[PDB]
Amino acid sequence: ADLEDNMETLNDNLKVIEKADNAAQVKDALTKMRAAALDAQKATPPKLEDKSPDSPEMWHFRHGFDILVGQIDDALKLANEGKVKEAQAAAEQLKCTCNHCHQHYR
Amino acid sequence: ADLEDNMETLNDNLKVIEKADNAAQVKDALTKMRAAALDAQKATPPKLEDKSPDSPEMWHFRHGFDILVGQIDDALKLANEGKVKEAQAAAEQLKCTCNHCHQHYR
Ligand code: HEC
Ligand code: HEC
Ligand SMILES: [Zn+2]
Ligand SMILES: [Zn+2]
Ligand SMILES: [Zn+2]
Ligand SMILES: [Zn+2]
Ligand SMILES: [Zn+2]
Repeated sequence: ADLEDNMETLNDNLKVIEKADNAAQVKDALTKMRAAALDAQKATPPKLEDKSPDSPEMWHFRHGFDILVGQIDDALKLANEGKVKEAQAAAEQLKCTCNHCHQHYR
Repeated sequence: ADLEDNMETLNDNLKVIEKADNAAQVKDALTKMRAAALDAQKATPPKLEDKSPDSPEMWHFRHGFDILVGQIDDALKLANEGKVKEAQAAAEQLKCTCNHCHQHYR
């Protein structure tokens, strides 16, 4: 999967969570988001001209996905506890993480 | 001013912008936010145990304020053009920057 595919996986599954009815649907979507975040963490932002892995902005790019994965894991803990409404609310807190990286690299 | 004061300056002036009527009110509030962001950039997050300036998470902390200042400057460009509704909307885009740093360090 490429960056576009991983982002649409994140995008579609965030919606699945919002519309979900049980913990299993939420857990399934969060698990898919988690893998897509770690896969996208291997890419580079197309508009960053310096793609060097050790550059500060590439550190920051990968770091943003570690933060996102941490928040996904927080939501998964709630989903695995059966707390559906709570997990859905935690998934909503992802969105500023998405929007922050987008503003900063797009 | 300390970190609490700078954050409440950011907090109060974001509200002033939302309720403003002309470019001058928006510009005045954004200018105050800008100075408070650069002042807060000198502090450290109270819950970060490693306060070393050269550590990655202290780099990230200061970097978040540079991003915020950049967005404030984008909003100021619109305010200085007289585009009040546009400037107010740009100020709204700050909020995920605020919430991102809060989630990550509080
Ligand atoms: C959090 C849950 C999300 C969600 C829902 C999305 N992202 Fe990202 N994203 C990043 C970059 C560099 C791009 C540009 C990619 C490119 O130019 O091809 C994107 C793009 C998107 C899209 C748009 C896809 C398109 O049709 O153009 C969407 C829908 C999307 N993302 C969803 C980088 C990042 C991150 C780096 C740290 C993080 C985190 C996210 N995105 C988070 C999310
Ligand atoms: C963007 C416009 C904002 C706004 C409106 C606020 N912040 Fe921050 N903030 C940061 C840290 C580390 C703290 C904890 C401070 C502490 O423990 O004393 C805060 C706290 C706040 C508050 C709460 C004040 C209180 O009564 O406890 C408020 C209202 C607030 N902030 C507003 C760190 C950062 C950032 C670092 C990169 C950025 C950016 C912001 N905050 C952005 C904003
Ligand atoms: Zn797409
Ligand atoms: Zn960066
Ligand atoms: Zn960051
Ligand atoms: Zn306060
Ligand atoms: Zn960090």
